[PDB]
Amino acid sequence: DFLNIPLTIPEMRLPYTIITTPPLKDFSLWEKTGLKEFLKTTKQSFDLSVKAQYKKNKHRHSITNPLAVLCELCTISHIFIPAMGNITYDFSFKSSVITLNTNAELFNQSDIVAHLLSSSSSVIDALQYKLEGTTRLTRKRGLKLATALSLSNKFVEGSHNSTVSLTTKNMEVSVATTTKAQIPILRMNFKQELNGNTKSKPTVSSSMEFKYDFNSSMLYSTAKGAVDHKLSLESLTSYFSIESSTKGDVKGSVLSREYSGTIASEANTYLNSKSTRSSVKLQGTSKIDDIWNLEVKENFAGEATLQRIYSLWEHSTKNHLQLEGLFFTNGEHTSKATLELSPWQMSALVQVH
Repeated sequence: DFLNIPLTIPEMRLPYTIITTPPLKDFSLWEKTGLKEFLKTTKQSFDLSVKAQYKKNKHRHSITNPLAVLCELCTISHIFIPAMGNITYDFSFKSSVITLNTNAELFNQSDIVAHLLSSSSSVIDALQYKLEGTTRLTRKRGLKLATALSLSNKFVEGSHNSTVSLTTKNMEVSVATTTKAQIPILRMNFKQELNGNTKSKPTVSSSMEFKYDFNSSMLYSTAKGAVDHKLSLESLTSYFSIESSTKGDVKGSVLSREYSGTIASEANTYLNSKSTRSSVKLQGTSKIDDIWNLEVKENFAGEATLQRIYSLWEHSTKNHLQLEGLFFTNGEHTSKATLELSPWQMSALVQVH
C-alpha cells in the first residue's frame, strides 16, 4: 500500500548545478506505472503448495518364466511385475495475475495408467490454457498401449493419437496426429497418418500431408502451397512391391512478380525371384517471376529379367526462356537412348544432344 501512496515531490535544485528538476505530483508508483492495473492488486500475496507423497508398496508380482520351450529348471524363473502404489504429485500456486495447478497421477497396481492435467489461468490470454494427457498400457495379456494427447492453447491446437496394441497374436500400430498453427502471417496445417498392420503379412500405410499459408505484407511477398506424400509398402511373400510419390506444391508472388514452384515425382520399384523393375519419373517444373520455366522429364526406366536386360536412363526435355534483354533461350538436353540385351544379340542405340 505504501507504493500505492500518491507521493508529491516538490521542485528542487540539485546542488553544484543550475538544474531544477520538475516536481512530482501524486506519484503513486504502484499505480502510475500501471502495475496496479496490470496485476489487479495493490500488494503481493503468494501461496505455493507442493505435494509429492507416495504410499509405499514394496511388493511385486512374480510371473514364472517358461524355459520349457528350450527344454524340448524349465519353470523356475520370475518375470517381475511391480506392485507399486499410486504415485501422486500435485503442484498448485496462487497469485492475482497467474494461477497454475498441474496434477500428475500414475497408477501401477499391475498395469500402467498415467494421466496428467495441467491447468493455467492468467490475466494474459496466452498464459491461460489447458493441457490434458492420458497414457494407458495393459500387460495382463501382452502390451497394449493407447496414448491420446490434447492441447488447448490459443495459438497451437495439438491433437496427437498413438495406439500400439498387441492382441497376443497380431500387431497393430496407428499414428493419427493432427495439429495446426494459428500464426497470422504464416498459418500452417499438417497431418500425420501411419498405420502399420501385420495380420499375416505386414501392411503399412504412409500418408504425410502438409499445408502452409504465407503472406508478408511488409515484404510484399506471399506464397501458398502444400507438400504431401503417400508411400505404399507391400512385403508379400509372393513378391514385394514398394510405391512412393510426392508433390512439392507452392505458388507465390514477390514484389509484384510471381513465384512458381511445383515438383511432382513418382517412384516405383518392383522385385521378384525372376524379374525386378524400377522406374522413377520426375517433373521439376518451376519458374521465378515467370522466367526460366519448363524443368521437365528427368525420368529413367530399368528392367531386369532372368531372360534379358533392358535400360532407359535419362531421356529428358528442357526449354528455359529469359524475359530480360532480347529473350535469349536455351534448353539443351539429351534425347532418348536405350540398351537391350538378349542371348546371341547385343543391341545398343543412342540418340543424344
